Amino acid sequence: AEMEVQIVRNDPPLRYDTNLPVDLLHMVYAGRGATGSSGVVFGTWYRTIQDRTITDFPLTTRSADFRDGRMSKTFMTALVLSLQACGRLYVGQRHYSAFECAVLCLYLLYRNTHGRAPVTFGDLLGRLPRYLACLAAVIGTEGGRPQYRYRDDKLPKTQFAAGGGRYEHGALASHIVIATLMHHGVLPAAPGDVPVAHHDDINRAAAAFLSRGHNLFLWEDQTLLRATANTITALGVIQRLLANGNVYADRLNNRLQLGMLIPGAVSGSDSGAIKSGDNNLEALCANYVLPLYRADPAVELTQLFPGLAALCLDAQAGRRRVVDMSSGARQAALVRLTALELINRTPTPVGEVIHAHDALAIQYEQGLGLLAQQARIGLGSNTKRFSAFNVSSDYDMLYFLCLGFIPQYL
Repeated sequence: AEMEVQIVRNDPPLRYDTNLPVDLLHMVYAGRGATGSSGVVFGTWYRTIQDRTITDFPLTTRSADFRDGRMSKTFMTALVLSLQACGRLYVGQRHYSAFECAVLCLYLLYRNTHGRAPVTFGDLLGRLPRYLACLAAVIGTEGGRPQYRYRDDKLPKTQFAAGGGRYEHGALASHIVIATLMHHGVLPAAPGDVPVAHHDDINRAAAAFLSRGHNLFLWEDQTLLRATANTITALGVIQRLLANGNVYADRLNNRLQLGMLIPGAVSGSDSGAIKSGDNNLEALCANYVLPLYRADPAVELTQLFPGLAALCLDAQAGRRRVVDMSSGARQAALVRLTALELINRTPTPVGEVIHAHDALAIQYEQGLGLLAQQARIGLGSNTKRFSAFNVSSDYDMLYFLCLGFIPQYL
């Protein structure tokens, strides 16, 4: 059972074994331009992370090949796995993913505000764009400062998860997404703070669309609620980044050239207008997100879109010696988890790994909030920004989001 997905309408589907970016890396490094007077590069951002990884965790040199100042395949593999791990929930017994919860919440919000009726979870995934547009309209772009952040003063400092299923009272309540879901009857009122659930529409929808016979009371599993609000926030950002994208622009303006990367393995269709709506997103949901979800219903947003994680991390600043504002220092969390991934490939206390993973999840969340707050995060208004990630076209953006990088033979 091989996986097959389609990232962009004009391109051929992509068939592979288990993890798309990892498999693609195997292909680009087994190819021509990956040796001799030619090498595989991924952009300045990735160069900075690799340099920083070598400097701060020298032992990684014993697990990867950094000769000729080239970009290491083992390094990029560990890095993509870390990006994919950003939004993963390892600790905690649960029967639903943050992604499934996010889909059910968006569905309910749409039903409660806006509104052929969806019958399966699959139906819901297909209609994600309209739910996302609804969320966007409901939130608004006025009032000034939609707050996509929690009350950090009320949340743990070095752990992501809520110890016993609950964070300090009011820790989550103020995030715009959560306040919106409560305002519109999707999420019940928060538990009180003073010494089965027929009124929980989310649990009900979960029962109906997934029928797993397990209760889903988000206020009782607040780690999952926090992850759910983050996933919703991330989907809104993806929708924004892909809005009105022209994936048919001049092919020669794409940093990504599948033809050069995998030599050989490679109109009149009223696809739509150039100033597309959420058409590309619509297609992604149907031909990328859905097939991946069915193959693995526990999958989370960052696993689907490691590129989104990278953009989010790049947006945050990190957590008489030195005031380091360098990209490398800002990504210290990413670097550490990546280095740990690398070094273990050669038995790091699971607790140390959990600590490193939690610190990254925390910075991802912080960066995601900053990105969600920005008025203009589109490719146009951030050309140099995306350039550091080897993205220059809307075509590139789509692949970047799913892969976590854009390879090019240099």
